[PDB]
Formats: sequence, C-alpha cells, structure tokens
Amino acid sequence: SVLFISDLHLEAERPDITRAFLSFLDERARRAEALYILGDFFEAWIGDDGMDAFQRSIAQSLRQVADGGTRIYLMHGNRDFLIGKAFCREAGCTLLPDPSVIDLYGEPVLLMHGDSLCTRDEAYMRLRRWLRNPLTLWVLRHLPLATRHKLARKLRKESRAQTRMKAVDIIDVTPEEVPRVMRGHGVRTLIHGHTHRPAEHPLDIDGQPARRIVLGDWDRQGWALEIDANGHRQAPFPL
Ligand SMILES: CCCCCCCCCCC[C@@H](O)CC(=O)N[C@H]1[C@@H](OP(=O)(O)O)O[C@H](CO)[C@@H](O)[C@@H]1OC(=O)C[C@H](O)CCCCCCCCCCC
Repeated sequence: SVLFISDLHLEAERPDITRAFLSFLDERARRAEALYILGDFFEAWIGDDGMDAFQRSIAQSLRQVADGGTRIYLMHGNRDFLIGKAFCREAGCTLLPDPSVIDLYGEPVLLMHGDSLCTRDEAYMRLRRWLRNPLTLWVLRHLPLATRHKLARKLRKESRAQTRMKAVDIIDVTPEEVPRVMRGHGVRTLIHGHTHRPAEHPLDIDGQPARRIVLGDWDRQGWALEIDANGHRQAPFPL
C-alpha cells in the first residue's frame, strides 16, 4: 500500500502533532511501500541552511523509515516551498514537483499541494506568483537567518489576519479548475491538501467518473489516505 499525508504543520510548539506523526510512522509508514507528503509538512521553512534542531530530528525519523525500505516523496506547500535537495537527502526522501503524475497500481494519479487551484483568492495568487519567482527565491535564500525568521513571522501574521476575512469560496479550490487540470494531465484521480477540508469529491470529466481526494490537516486530529491495488481509505486518528 501507499500512504498520503499533508498539512501537518510540524513544529516544536505542537508536540501533540509530532507524537501522532511518529506513531503514524511506526504503525503505518514503516510497513507501506511508499509515503507521499503533499506539502505543509512543517509549519514553516526558511531554507535548508536554516534547519533547526526540531526539523533535523524530524528528518532523522523520516530517514529511519526510508532506510527500512519505504520510499518517501515530499512535495512543496505554501509553508515549506523552500525545502531543497539537501533536506531531502537528510530525510531520505525524494522531492516531487507540484504537479506530479504517478503510476498508482496501473492508474495515473495527479498529486498537488492544492493551493494552485485556489484561483479565486486573488491576493494569495499574487503572493504565490511573487514567492515562486526565481528572483524572490534567490533573495530569500540569501538573507540573514534572523531576517528570514522576521519575514516569515510577518507573512504568517498578515496571512492569519487576511484569511479570517475571506469566505470559504474564496479560499477553497475553484470548482472549474479541477476538471481543467485533471483533463490536462489525463487523470481521473487527483489528490491534494491545502484546504483543510478532508473529503472525496466525485465529478464528471468528459462523461467519465472522476474523483478529487482532499487530505486532512492535523490541527485537531491526524489524517491519512491509504491506497492499495484494491481500494482506498482516508480516515482520521487522535492526536
Ligand atoms: C524567508 C521568508 C519566506 C518564508 C516562507 C515560510 C512561510 C511561513 C508561513 C507564511 C507563508 C504562508 O502561511 C502564507 C500563505 O500562504 N497564506 C495562505 C494560506 O494560509 P496559511 O496561513 O498559510 O494557512 O492559505 C490561505 C487559503 O488558501 C491563503 O488565503 C493564505 O494567504 C493569504 O492570506 C495571503 C494574503 O491574502 C496576502 C498577504 C500579503 C503579505 C505581505 C507581506 C509579505 C512580506 C514578505 C514575505 C517574504
């Protein structure tokens, strides 16, 4: 089987999430063929050269699972898009671009963090385009660590303020973007996180059934999607 998780927002100040995550590695990820982490694994990332002791310990825990035979894949999210290849080597994982299509038991499956589908959130779209500009990425990776933390705090603070003012249908995925991107990639299954609204959404693409599976965030309970050759299940578990 293969496991999918996202939106853990791991940080030292949430040991309830960390404990649940490590228990998840011990009870489930170790016996899976692969684990996919679809963004927002960490609460924030300021660049691989700014990794702190907590983040390093998380990497070591991932690496123990990878070294035991489970393949681990990590995709960027809006919190942790600065993760680079050094971190991935340390954690024993492979960096996957957003979007990626994988072969899952003979079916092509599209993986995204999900924020790129939230096209009605125009202020966020402007921010995202800027953050992912190669010039921005270069600058951010070459600022003093103290300065990076200050910018990260500012971004979090302004984001929390603005998001409290946005209706659900500003921040959730744009409905018509879903068939657009799924058709474009030739898939009938899409898995993403970001929106904190765990669910499975049927839809019709060109007359055929399709599904969009949304991974749950770990703020109040853990979530995992498990897929094997014969079916799938997403379910929560306590922190
Ligand atoms: C080294 C510096 C870079 C470090 C990067 C590490 C990031 C640390 C966390 C901050 C980034 C991220 O949280 C911001 C973000 O993505 N917010 C959108 C997201 O809400 P979350 O709060 O992330 O859950 O999802 C919401 C739903 O999709 C969406 O609405 C939120 O986006 C906003 O609220 C954006 C506002 O609308 C516009 C904010 C403009 C901010 C201007 C100040 C930036 C200063 C420069 C930062 C480098």
